[PDB]
Amino acid sequence: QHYLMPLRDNFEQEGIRNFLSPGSVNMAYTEYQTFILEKLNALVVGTDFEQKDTKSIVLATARDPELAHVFNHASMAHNNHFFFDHLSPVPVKMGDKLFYHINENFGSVDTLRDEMIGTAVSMFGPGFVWLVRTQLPGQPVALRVMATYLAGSPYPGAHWRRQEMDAQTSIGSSPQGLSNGQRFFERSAAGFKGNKLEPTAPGGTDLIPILCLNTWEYAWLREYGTGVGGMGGKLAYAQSWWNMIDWAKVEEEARLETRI
RNA sequence: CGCGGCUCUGAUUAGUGUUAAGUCGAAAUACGGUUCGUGUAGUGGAAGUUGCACGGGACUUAUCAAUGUUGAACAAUACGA
Ligand SMILES: [Mg+2]
Ligand SMILES: [Mg+2]
Ligand SMILES: [Mg+2]
Ligand SMILES: [Mg+2]
Ligand SMILES: [Mg+2]
Ligand SMILES: [Mg+2]
Ligand SMILES: [Mg+2]
Ligand SMILES: [Mg+2]
Repeated sequence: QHYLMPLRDNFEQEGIRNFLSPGSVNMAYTEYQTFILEKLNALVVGTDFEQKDTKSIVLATARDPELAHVFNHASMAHNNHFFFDHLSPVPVKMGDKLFYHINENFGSVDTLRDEMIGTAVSMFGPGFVWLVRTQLPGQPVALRVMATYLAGSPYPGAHWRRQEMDAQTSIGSSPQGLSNGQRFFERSAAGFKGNKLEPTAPGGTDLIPILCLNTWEYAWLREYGTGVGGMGGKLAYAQSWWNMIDWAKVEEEARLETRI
């Protein structure tokens, strides 16, 4: 069965300094990751996914419509742990290599800050904001910001559930609305018939998530309160998060090829 | 003296044993060229042969017109003689 694993630096015991109280991280990871794994176990208790890993269940249950409920619990457990696994007990100084690509791609580290934080609030819904690394066979490494919805995964092997654009406020009769609507059916029709829209490289090496931001309410509603009056809330939660990012590890997983 | 038993003999007559170098057929052993044998009743130079029922110690010697299957798609980081 799938069991809960400890956190990075005993966050469950002490928690982050000025980002999450030990009681909040307890309700956010222990009392929730355990709840998700209990449901995940019941769904794979007697199937081939019984001994498979979370990410393996994600890629294997991405397109199958009869396993969408299994994808949620598997993808949620993977995304949730991916969030806490990149937090540092003490602020870290951004490396030189990473500090270069961020400025070359987004213009400035402060610009990337507002883009991710701005996307978290602009999304108005529980999800995850990713910092993806895209590198086509001919093009160089390029960093962008991808925002997934409730349990969507950023990996290319699970593009079937790359839930990054709501349909209730993005598909309409307006000029931009019709464009989104066309792309909607173009994906559903292409995916259904098996055709691929964007050619990808083998092994899903195109997109490599490096950083994540969990915007679900169970992670900040208790600590930063609702947010009425401009104090705390989902806004301050995203701001304080930006200070505890493990830029040392973020740069590592990025694997920015040295060319300077 | 009679009857019975026993022994020997008897014109004439039957059977069987032995005997490589004769004669006439070819009945059996192979589907032995009419399946062979048992019983019973006939028949023919001889072995044979005929009827009727019976036995296998003769047919288990037996070896597909059911003609033999798209038994749940494809693609993925799954899969890799
Ligand atoms: Mg005499
Ligand atoms: Mg005869
Ligand atoms: Mg004869
Ligand atoms: Mg005969
Ligand atoms: Mg006879
Ligand atoms: Mg006659
Ligand atoms: Mg015979
Ligand atoms: Mg015989």
